[PDB]
Amino acid sequence: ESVKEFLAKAKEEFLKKWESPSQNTAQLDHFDRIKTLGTGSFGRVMLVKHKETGNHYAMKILDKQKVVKLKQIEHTLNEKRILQAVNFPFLVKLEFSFKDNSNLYMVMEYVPGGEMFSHLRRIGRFSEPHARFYAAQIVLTFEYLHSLDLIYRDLKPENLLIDQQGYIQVTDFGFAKRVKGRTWTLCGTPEYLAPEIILSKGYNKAVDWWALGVLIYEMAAGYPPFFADQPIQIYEKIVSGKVRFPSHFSSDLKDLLRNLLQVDLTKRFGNLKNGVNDIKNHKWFATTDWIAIYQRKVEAPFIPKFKGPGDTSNFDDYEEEEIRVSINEKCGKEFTEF
Ligand SMILES: N=C(N)c1ccc(O)cc1
Repeated sequence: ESVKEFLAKAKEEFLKKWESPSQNTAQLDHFDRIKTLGTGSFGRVMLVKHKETGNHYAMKILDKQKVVKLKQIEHTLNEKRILQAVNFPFLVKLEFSFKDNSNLYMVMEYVPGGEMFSHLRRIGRFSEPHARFYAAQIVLTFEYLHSLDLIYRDLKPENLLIDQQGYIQVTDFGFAKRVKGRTWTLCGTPEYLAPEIILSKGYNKAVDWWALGVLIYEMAAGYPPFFADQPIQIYEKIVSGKVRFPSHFSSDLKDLLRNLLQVDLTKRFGNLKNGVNDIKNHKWFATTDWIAIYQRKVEAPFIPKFKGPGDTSNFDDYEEEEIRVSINEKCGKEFTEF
């Protein structure tokens, strides 16, 4: 009943914001640009500083014309509408959003510890306790998102930032969607795609549980379970129903992963009648205090090294390009609801 009532309140609060989204809550010249933190085919993320408060933020800037060209309109509207409505300890907070003649802007909390990906690659692999600490946070986050009828669809180490307490903050809702039943879009990252996405089926939240299996494997091994030089070769491995485990994996870890990396979605943990409880009650999680994780009372495996809220040492270096705003409005109609 405790979990039922928690998730019922969570859904009520989400739906109120979902139905009446916030809009136009800052503007670009309220911020100073500090550094580019990441780049993609239609946008970038920039460390900015608010000129009046001095607070640092990560500002995601999407070029409207590129969003249209790369057929990402609905996805960008999903991302903003979802992010402004969610509230969970392991989800990055959206603080402002706005648009101008050229771009869409989402201003989010800045997490100076950087991406899990960097730390994983620096250390090689995480011990099982360390992987389990992060995995537990993802399990709770997916329990929350799925109870709101949301599918995340982009779980991977680059989208999980490590905060000042060593806890995860999930970023990048670009593929997240509110789904009743099935959805069909081909999206994600090749190594993390569930078989039913590769096979062009209508799929559901089970794809997030598959991706959790991939993430746990990668955290504990140092490399993902399905790897190859070309995506088609990765996809052949994903659909095959075969996975090999390093000998150092515990038996409990192997068993959990066989049930998350189950090619038959109707047999996959997280998608059975007992839902998330098949995962939470698995022996690999026997040492996990779920409430203590949620309350952020567990001491983390490591605290990232950084000097202060504006330090960018844990992020890498990108060419610094202009944020140009056209004199003329672009794509106004397509982005009316943003
Ligand atoms: N670097 C960050 N703190 C960050 C990155 C991406 C994002 O979508 C949100 C926040």
